[PDB]
Amino acid sequence: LKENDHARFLQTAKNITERVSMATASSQVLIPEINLNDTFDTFALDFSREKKLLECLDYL
Repeated sequence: LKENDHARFLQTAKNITERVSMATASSQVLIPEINLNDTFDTFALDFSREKKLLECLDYL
């Protein structure tokens, strides 16, 4: 369903988690080792939270 509303909203949610991945990738902090996984995870996660609030609605 590619429209002039939903499509734009999607491009955003993706551009959010897509921009972070590219950044972290360069920093070289997206692989396991000792305590990096916990960092990358908590990193992307937080980002996603913002994506949802943008794409769809939420309570908290």
